[PDB]
Amino acid sequence: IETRKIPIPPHRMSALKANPLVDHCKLQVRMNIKEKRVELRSSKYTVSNEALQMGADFVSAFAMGFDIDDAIALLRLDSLYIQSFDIKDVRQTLGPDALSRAIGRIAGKDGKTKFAIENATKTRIVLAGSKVHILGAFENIGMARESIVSLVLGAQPGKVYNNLRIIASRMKERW
RNA sequence: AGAGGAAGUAGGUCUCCGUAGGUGAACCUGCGGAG
Repeated sequence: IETRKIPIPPHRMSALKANPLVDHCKLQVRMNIKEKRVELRSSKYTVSNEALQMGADFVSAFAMGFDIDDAIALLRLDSLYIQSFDIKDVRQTLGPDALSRAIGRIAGKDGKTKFAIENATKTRIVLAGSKVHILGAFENIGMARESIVSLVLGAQPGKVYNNLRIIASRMKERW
């Protein structure tokens, strides 16, 4: 018997108030957004540490901000990973004009560039200021990470998109 | 002004918060902020 309790920030309170994991993978659940905690208890129906860690990874993904569609995709696919990249990681300058300028470069107007990168390398990323969150198979996450760090190092977005497209094709290929 | 003669050139997304207005619980818009 094992338990795991995860915190949520108060961003996602309503969507966590929206409703099932006990039916998904037989792991009993308690929640309280006043203490900001989610408790996952292992009853007798529970079998695997893999399933318990999977429920933990799912609830942490929904806390860190993905929607329920890609969240249950993370629940069902065992070959799907998440990664958290802070924007203060490896950095070209000591100037604190980083934040607005670089995340404007990454997003683009009406999310066009984030959307094009997502549809290109098949990942799903979310963006909240400092922290960016990438979701996908780990090699595609590597592709999106290299694209984003090139964007924050300051290459032109058209050039980055072109190079990303040809690398996306050559990795999609088998032989 | 005249018919001939001769010549040459051809780049802030998402969430949340505080606002002000809108049709009010909610919801939308705009702005200011934190992730």
